[PDB]
Amino acid sequence: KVQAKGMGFGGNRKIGEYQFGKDLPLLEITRDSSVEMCFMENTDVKVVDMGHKYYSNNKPMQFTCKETPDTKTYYTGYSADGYDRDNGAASPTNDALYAGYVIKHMYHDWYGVEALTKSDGSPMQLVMRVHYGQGYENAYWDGKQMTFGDGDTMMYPLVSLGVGGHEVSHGFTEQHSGLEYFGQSGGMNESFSDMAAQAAEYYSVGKNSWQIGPEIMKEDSGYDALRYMDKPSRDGMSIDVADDYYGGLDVHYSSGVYNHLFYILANQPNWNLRMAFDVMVKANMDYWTPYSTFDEGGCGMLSAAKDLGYNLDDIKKSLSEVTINYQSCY
Ligand SMILES: CC(C)C[C@@H](C(=O)NO)C(=O)Nc1ccc(Cn2cc(CNS(=O)(=O)CC(C)C)nn2)cc1
Ligand SMILES: [Zn+2]
Repeated sequence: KVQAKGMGFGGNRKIGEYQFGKDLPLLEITRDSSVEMCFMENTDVKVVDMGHKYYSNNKPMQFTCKETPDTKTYYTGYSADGYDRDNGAASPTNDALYAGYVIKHMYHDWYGVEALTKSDGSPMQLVMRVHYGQGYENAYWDGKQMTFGDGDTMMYPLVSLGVGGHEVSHGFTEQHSGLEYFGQSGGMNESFSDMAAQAAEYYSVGKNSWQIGPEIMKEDSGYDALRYMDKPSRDGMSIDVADDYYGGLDVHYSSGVYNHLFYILANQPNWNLRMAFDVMVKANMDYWTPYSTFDEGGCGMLSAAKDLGYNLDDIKKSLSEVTINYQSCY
């Protein structure tokens, strides 16, 4: 009913905990005074507390919010203390509301586009389903929303800026190139989402890890990260070059090709992450097709780089390093 601000915590025991309202911005929430209730929703982002179930009516997480001794600001959580603790994270629900804000703003500030749009053309609200399932060690895009488990023994809750950027960006891809979720195109689809994870981190804080999931891997698990973009094969399953691709290799392992490509391109002399992501975003919007092969995708990057005025010999060197062929790209 009215806009309001939320104060509370985020993070986890591995990367550290922080405060919305001190370290990061206050959260944008809503309040209905007729019932003294606040809702983890704003125009752009809604957080659903799945309550460890697999299905929900998708109503926003709602909590009592009342004035206390000293828009209005309220502490988040069902106990009005800023917390929503689960599996070593301070508040996955606060982190998701903030994650959606950052990803929306990255696409707007860097590209002037909506992260998600409806079929009718209008902006589409980012729906973040948190606390999904029991011990669910994954997160995914389902065609209309983003779903995050709370993890288990190997992972903390899967709500971080990078994971949020990854999942939202599956929707961005679906609504642009439409890269299909199998074969080579599916590896490119997964890769673009890993690229967007890096972009979200760089946009927010000016540094990115070149890894996927280090902030959510439990230290006792023995894995520093889920994926490594500098050398995908460090995870024991992903591939570093297109010559190692085979039919049936899962999209989360064939993503190594474009992940490695993105790392290589962003680290060329005179390049950086932003320029590399500008090429990928433009290719996703204007050139890549739903059944793209890795080679056809490299031709789409060359056309995007030409549009942007970037150096095509730097693109070609990067494609060559991941064994993508471009001899037919004319
Ligand atoms: C940061 C991440 C959470 C992002 C997330 C993603 O990309 N979202 O869009 C991702 O990387 N997921 C993912 C990675 C690998 C596989 C391949 N694989 C593993 C297994 C065995 N485990 S399992 O219990 O069967 C399935 C699990 C996953 C429940 N089988 N196939 C499947 C999913
Ligand atoms: Zn994914």
